[PDB]
Amino acid sequence: ERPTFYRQELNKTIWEVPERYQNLSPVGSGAYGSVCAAFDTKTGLRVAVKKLSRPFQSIIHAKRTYRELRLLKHMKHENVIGLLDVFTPARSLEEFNDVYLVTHLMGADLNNIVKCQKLTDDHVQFLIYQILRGLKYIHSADIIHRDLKPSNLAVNEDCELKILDFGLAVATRWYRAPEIMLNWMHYNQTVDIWSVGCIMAELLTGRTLFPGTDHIDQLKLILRLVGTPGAELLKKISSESARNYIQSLTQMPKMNFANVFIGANPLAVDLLEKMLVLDSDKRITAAQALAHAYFAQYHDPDDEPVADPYDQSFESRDLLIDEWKSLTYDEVISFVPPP
Ligand SMILES: Cc1ccc(-n2nc(C(C)(C)C)cc2NC(=O)Nc2cccc(Nc3ccnc4ccc(N)cc34)c2)cc1
Ligand SMILES: CCCCCCCCO[C@@H]1O[C@H](CO)[C@@H](O)[C@H](O)[C@H]1O
Ligand SMILES: CCCCCCCCO[C@@H]1O[C@H](CO)[C@@H](O)[C@H](O)[C@H]1O
Repeated sequence: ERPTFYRQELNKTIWEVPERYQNLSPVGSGAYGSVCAAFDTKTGLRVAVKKLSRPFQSIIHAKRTYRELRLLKHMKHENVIGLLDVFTPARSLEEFNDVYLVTHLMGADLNNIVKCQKLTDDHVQFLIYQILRGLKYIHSADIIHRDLKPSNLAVNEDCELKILDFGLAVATRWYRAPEIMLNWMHYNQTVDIWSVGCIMAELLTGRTLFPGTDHIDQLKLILRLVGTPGAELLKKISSESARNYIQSLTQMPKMNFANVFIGANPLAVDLLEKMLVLDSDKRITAAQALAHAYFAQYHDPDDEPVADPYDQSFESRDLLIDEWKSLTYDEVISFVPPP
């Protein structure tokens, strides 16, 4: 059963992997892990192999390692990264200290595409349809991505898109919902839709919607488009500290998106309006967006599946590193590759 491994140092790092993975070359690195591209001799596909750094060196790292394995083991959707393989050199729980994660290699990402060419509307539809299809699925398992941005969207020569998390340690803040920027301590799925909002806009116009140089600037850039909060929303913020200091900022009206996104498809503009509402309660959800008329060429409610129940209870446990490691060991041990 157990495969035979080989060994090589790549950059500063030891990479011990089953023979089937060949032609290893580094594609990026940092505090959360390193990745190599590689050829999977078993399938004939290019794959990405992620070695987690110091997976069990702290509690937080331990919980992070478990979190990522569990999440990735559960994801089974065309528009979301999937696990091809997870493996460890270790022969048992006691030797156990290294975790490798394997997925399809992604060609490249959506950020490249944006710069190197401008985009047709049919293309924009295709790209955004796929992101929301993926997000419907992720949101159905009560997972929030939280860091949707063009560099976490991998797209192939065929325009097939997968959502992932390229991060291994073009500001994230450019796509971040106004409430995250405010350290609102209980934010929800709609943060994701804000981000899709920022991406679509960018895909249509060619440039960053809100290219803020810091958190304060970011809110200024936003409020110039969506306008200062109104009373029905100020009523939702019962902090007197807040309300009175926002009202002391010179008012800013809501722009009409129709006068902003010039020469774009009316339907794109309407959808955007539904996504970039300041009040997260009023934003369109992923499920609802897939049905909007902008995606009539693509929509099919019989092919927009939801995720199987996903047990998240571990998130609210406070455990020992060896326990998180043991649990991660079980999940390695029980992995069944997809056909
Ligand atoms: C602590 C933690 C928890 C979860 C994650 N997530 N979350 C997700 C969602 C399902 C929510 C999109 C995905 C991840 N992790 C994830 O994508 N990990 C991962 C695993 C293996 C390889 C890669 N990176 C690459 C994948 C594909 N092609 C690449 C090409 C070049 C390159 N440098 C990296 C990759 C990312 C990441 C970290
Ligand atoms: C170009 C390099 C050729 C490498 C081919 C890798 C084939 C690995 O061989 C495989 O793995 C296991 C041991 O690793 C064996 O038990 C199996 O026979 C086989 O499934
Ligand atoms: C700088 C002015 C503040 C603009 C921030 C917009 C407020 C975000 O919107 C808020 O998101 C909260 C988080 O879940 C929800 O509890 C509220 O229902 C929603 O109104």
